[PDB]
Amino acid sequence: FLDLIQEGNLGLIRAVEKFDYTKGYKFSTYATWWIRQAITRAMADQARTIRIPVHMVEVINKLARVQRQMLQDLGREPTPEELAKELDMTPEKVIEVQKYGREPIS
DNA sequence: CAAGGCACATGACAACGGTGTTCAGTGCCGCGTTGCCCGATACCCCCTACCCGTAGTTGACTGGCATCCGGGCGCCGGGTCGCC
Repeated sequence: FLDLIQEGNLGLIRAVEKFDYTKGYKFSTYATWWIRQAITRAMADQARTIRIPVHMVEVINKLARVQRQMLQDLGREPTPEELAKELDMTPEKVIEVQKYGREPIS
């Protein structure tokens, strides 16, 4: 949590370096975008021991959330081809990404 | 009866007979050391579907997350507070 706070501070100094009053709004609408950017980058870059690249990271999170949506809607484990279709990828890429998203066990 | 004269054979005389030798040359016909001619395989070339790093996303959206117990003992040791 506290490292996330520091990374948000980093995004804040970045955003205020790139803010001007020309925008006809408050700070809270401009800075928050860059804070979100910095936190997302940190969570994608230094979260996993076996580091994944950013593109694969968003692949993992998209797969996880859409799979959770499938479970919520259908209430059953969807067929691999079904998940492949909602993702539009192939089943081979599906098993690949599923294996790439594990965590080390101590 | 003795001396001098002619036959046949005889001491050597070389040169053929015939065979097995000295060099020597060159092969004859068995064993070896390196010429082919290829054929494959390692090393250059171009680009391209994808991997990986970076840049933005304008209503606003301003303090988490705690912990929480049935040891239990026992001592050391020092710190803090009390005494005065």
